[PDB]
Amino acid sequence: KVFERCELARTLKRLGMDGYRGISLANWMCLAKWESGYNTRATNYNAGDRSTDYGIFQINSRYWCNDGKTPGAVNACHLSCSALLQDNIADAVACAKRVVRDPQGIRAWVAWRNRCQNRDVRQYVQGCGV
Repeated sequence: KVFERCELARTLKRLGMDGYRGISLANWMCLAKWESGYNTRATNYNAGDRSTDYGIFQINSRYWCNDGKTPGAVNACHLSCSALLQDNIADAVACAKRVVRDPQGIRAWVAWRNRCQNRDVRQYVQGCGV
């Protein structure tokens, strides 16, 4: 599914993301925008290290979900990577919460540092009633 912006914002709020480990809803929205365009079916293969990024947060198969064909996979979310291509994002959010429980937090995604860190991100939640 491709979420609309305020639909996603209200879904992430209800799933407990606002302020999780100190990260505002507008930062999560900026991360999802630049990672996938709010598309749950996004996948990106990294030819370089043979891993794939899945779903709305583009979570990688070397460390977080298992796809069976990533060498050096760890599966820290204890999830099949196909659970990150569902239209329902509850499992994607459970795993994104696991990623930011490591010391790096949201910086784990370089897209967040390039497009969201030290920028005005208020625009992503404006008008959504969150």
